[PDB]
Amino acid sequence: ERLSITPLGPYIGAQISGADLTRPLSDNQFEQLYHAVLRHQVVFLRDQAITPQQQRALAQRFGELHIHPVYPHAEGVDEIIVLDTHNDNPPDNDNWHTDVTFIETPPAGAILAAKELPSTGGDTLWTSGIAAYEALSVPFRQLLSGLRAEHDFRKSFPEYKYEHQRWREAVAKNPPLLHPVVRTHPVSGKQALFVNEGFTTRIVDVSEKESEALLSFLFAHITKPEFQVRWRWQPNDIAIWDNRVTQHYANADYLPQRRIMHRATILGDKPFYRA
Amino acid sequence: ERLSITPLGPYIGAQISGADLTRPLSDNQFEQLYHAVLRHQVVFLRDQAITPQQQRALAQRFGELHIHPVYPHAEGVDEIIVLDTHNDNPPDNDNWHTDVTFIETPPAGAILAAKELPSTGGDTLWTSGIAAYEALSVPFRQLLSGLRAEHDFRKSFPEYKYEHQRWREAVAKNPPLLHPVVRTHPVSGKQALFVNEGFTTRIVDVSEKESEALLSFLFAHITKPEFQVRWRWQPNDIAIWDNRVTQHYANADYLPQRRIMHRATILGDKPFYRA
Amino acid sequence: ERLSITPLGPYIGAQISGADLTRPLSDNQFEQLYHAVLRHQVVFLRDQAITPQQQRALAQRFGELHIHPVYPHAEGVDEIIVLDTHNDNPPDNDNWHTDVTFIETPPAGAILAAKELPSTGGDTLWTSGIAAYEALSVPFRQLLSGLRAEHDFRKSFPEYKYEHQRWREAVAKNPPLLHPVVRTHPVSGKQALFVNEGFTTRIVDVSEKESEALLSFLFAHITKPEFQVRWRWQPNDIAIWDNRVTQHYANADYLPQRRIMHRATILGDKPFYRA
Amino acid sequence: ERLSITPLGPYIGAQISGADLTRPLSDNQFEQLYHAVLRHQVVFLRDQAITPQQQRALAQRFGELHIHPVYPHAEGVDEIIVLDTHNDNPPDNDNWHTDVTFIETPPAGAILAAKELPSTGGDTLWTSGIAAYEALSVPFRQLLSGLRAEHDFRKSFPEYKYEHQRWREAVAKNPPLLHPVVRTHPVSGKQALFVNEGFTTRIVDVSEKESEALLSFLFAHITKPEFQVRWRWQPNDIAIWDNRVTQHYANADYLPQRRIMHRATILGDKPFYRA
Ligand SMILES: O=C(O)CCC(=O)C(=O)O
Ligand SMILES: O=C(O)CCC(=O)C(=O)O
Ligand SMILES: O=C(O)CCC(=O)C(=O)O
Ligand SMILES: O=C(O)CCC(=O)C(=O)O
Ligand SMILES: [Fe+3]
Ligand SMILES: [Fe+3]
Ligand SMILES: [Fe+3]
Ligand SMILES: [Fe+3]
Repeated sequence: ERLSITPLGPYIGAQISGADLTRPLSDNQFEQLYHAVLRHQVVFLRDQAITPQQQRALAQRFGELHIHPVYPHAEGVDEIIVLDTHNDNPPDNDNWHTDVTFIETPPAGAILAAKELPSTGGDTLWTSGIAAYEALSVPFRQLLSGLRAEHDFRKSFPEYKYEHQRWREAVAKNPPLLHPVVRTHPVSGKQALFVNEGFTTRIVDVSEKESEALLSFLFAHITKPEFQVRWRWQPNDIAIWDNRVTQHYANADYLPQRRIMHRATILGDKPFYRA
Repeated sequence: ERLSITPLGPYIGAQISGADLTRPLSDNQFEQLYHAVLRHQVVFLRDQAITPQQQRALAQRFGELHIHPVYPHAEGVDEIIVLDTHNDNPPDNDNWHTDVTFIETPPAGAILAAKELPSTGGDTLWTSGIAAYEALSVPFRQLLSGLRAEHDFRKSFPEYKYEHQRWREAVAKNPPLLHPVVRTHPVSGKQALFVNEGFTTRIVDVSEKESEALLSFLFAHITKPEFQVRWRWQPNDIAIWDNRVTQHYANADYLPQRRIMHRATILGDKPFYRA
Repeated sequence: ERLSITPLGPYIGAQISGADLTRPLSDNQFEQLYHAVLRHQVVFLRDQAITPQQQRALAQRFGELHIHPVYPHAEGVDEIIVLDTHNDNPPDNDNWHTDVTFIETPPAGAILAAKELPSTGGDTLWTSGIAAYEALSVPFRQLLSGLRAEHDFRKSFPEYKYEHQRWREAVAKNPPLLHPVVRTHPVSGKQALFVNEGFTTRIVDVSEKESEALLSFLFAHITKPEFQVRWRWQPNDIAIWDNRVTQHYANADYLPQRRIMHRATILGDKPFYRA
Repeated sequence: ERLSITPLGPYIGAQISGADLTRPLSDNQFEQLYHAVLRHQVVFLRDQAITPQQQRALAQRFGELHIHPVYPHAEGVDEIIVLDTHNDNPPDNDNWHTDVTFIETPPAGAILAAKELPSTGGDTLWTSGIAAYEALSVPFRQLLSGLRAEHDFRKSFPEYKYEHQRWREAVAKNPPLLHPVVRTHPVSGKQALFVNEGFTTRIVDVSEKESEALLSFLFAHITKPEFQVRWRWQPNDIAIWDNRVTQHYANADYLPQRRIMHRATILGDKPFYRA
């Protein structure tokens, strides 16, 4: 059956209702949804009181999962990450990032389930790498197309906040590596900016002051409201996004209330650039 | 009768339904609403198919109106400003500003009516001057409390875009003047940042490079998502805000579709700072 | 006879003694000097108690002169500009600029004569556009090579500081125009950065935030000490420079003492870029 | 006998001749010199073909010496540091720093001896913390007076450039610590800026974006030419400076030529602020 899809902007975002998440999706609906997650870069679904297991299953429909090397997992589902924030574990996601770009093959998508929410706050926003690229002048597209930038797990997971033995672990297992500044989408083939303030440390193909100037420019550029969507969470909301051409930011303005979110993280392939 | 008020965040924003705008508000509802516009800094109401006259009336319940010296007005209601954007008149409000801070006595509030909308886009966001102030470190509050900054109608209404005779008019009638960087709310008495990128040119109480550094800092600070609310417009939506402790930004991402918004602008008193 | 030429750095600057400025230079010495002004971008000569007339003559050996539309001239020599600074006329040259880049055909050189000096201070420095270009990464050279930037006499000669009738004059006679960001030297053929904070307002071939980011980068880059020379003035010192591949800055740290400098300004041809 | 002292600017720098460094200084000359190093913040002496031992002796006249935990020392004089730069050891001092501010009690002075020089280049400049402070607007002086900033040996001696065992050594022995942003001179009692890009990581008494904005401002401010002096080195030149109210920068523009400089480093007391 036809899914109802309501775009939330000209670029990024859409809201859908057609699924009973509780129930496996009919091949047919899965490819309406799959295609919606690509056309819009994020999609929101409401009233989906799923379990971790059921969430992991739906993620798998997209591809193999990735296990976070730091974050805690659900009960007996190590593929679904638990984000339980509160005073004893303050939220660290109020910063524009793309998930896990510190691995060779950063995730193609993730599925967020709103399990337990505070009165208000906790909004999460997404910014389009496609729309930001399209917003660059040609000479800037030509400048950035082909540069490579270093991503460092350590920039968003510093030593001092950690255990220190299990942190070192994840470090030696995740050294800084390079991804293209401008990423060509493996499916749509659309060009998109692919740096993120959370993990991108420097554009290695220019001088240091040069990199510094380009990144300050870029870490502000992706911040333009036109490039975004903002979601006001509600319990059992589901969020699904294309992590290869977006960044997102999760507001830290609800403490000391508690907030619980489950995430399924889907492995992607190796980001590249083509002309 | 009790108005239903739903907060959209811990700081700024709320949505209300209780009014039949078509109809004058009962003293009682007007002061629930009035108080809502103060507690939250912006409030949104839906399904309010009012006319310009009816909008002007509701504005008057708040205070005397101000007439814009540039923008066109409605039919036979010069107090309600018309914003009809499209290819022949591209939108100029995609920039964080506070309305009319280029006058001695910048408006205390405005009422926006969504008359004609495009498929999507056109979102308008608001940022809290109160929340941004509270987010500054003490030494920064002490640094900014007491400084004065110059506001220049010309910064957001440059000559080249204009008529040139009626532009000069509005210029000689609106010279650059000073307002406090930190404004004390005339009613709540709450402290709030009061510079805006649209009209603030320089903090006159420091050196030039100093002002420049503080403003770059401030024009980015107020941009923090936690300080904001974002509204996805729908026809006959009404927006009402406290223009003395907020800024707002209206997305330019709908051309060549047309978009029509009516505004009532309410005169405020003279901004001040107190400790 | 052979001129003694002492380089003051690997890039920019040199000091020479061989001339009796009082006396016209022998074709032969003029082309040692001419070539020195090109190899080094600035050259300094000491103990040259020349007159305005004698200075104008030497300038002419380089080419036609240009008359400044604002600055006062010498006695009966309108080609030599007088810079008499003091409390009643505070110095405005403490800012990195290239002289008269607000005309189509900005000067190829200038000759500065130190007529009357204060106890200390008043140092003037020069920065190499060649060395700064060579310091850019390749992708940056490729980005900047071919862009054009607007120069505006008004940016360094604002209305408020002025007469207002003779200022308007010079404005209508000198509208903003474009020069290449990277200039190819008409003689050496060397590539050099060619923006200057004094007159460059925006790089017109990119977006506004983009231009803004590149110029902030560039207005700081040319500031790197390696790219420069600093001259501690002495009475009857002569300074001669290649204004097409340098910028300079004159310290404002001698008031209320008086300081008098004479300048001859030599017209250049039209700046271009080639590969 | 009276030393000849020639100021090189209104603020910072002076050149002196009166000493036969080879020979111990007469109490009387030492206090002319001592006082010159304080009035001017740096002093330069030429034609002083001293040995390391003789240099260490002169340093001692100022106070106890400090031994660098990284840099190599002279023959049998561990108090005098050797800076032998060339292709196999490229220069790392082309960056504005104050020496050893990563210890509780950063040096009050240092004495630099130019042992072996390249054809040109290698200029070293000094910037006045006093003049930079005096250049801040009052509200900025009030903002910065009393803040504290963290200094980190690691910022200018990163792991990757190192041995790694002797580097760790110097790290565990030199953890990040705090100094006042505005330092009161222990003798003159003059107020001076006391952050340096080489070691200052963050102003701990404000927010992170705030610190970041103040430091970007400060790391550029101290760069104003008026605040400085630039020395063109000559063999057997001696440089002596007050490391508690200055920063300096040593040009990296002479490779592959070799350059040898000896330094004596004098321990200071604990920096403080007073009003
Ligand atoms: O907590 C949220 O709303 C999103 C957190 C986040 O960035 C993530 O799960 O990747
Ligand atoms: O058009 C909008 O959505 C708001 C425009 C604006 O800034 C205003 O009416 O003040
Ligand atoms: O006064 C000086 O030392 C130089 C002033 C200047 O910029 C000029 O004459 O072009
Ligand atoms: O090598 C120089 O000229 C100075 C190097 C430096 O910063 C130092 O010795 O402290
Ligand atoms: Fe995330
Ligand atoms: Fe507005
Ligand atoms: Fe000049
Ligand atoms: Fe040093």
